Amino acid sequence: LAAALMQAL
Ligand SMILES: [Ag+]
Ligand SMILES: [Ag+]
Repeated sequence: LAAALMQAL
C-alpha cells in the first residue's frame, strides 16, 4: 500500500 501511494514522489 505504501508504494501505491508513494508513487507520487
Ligand atoms: Ag509489492
Ligand atoms: Ag524508482
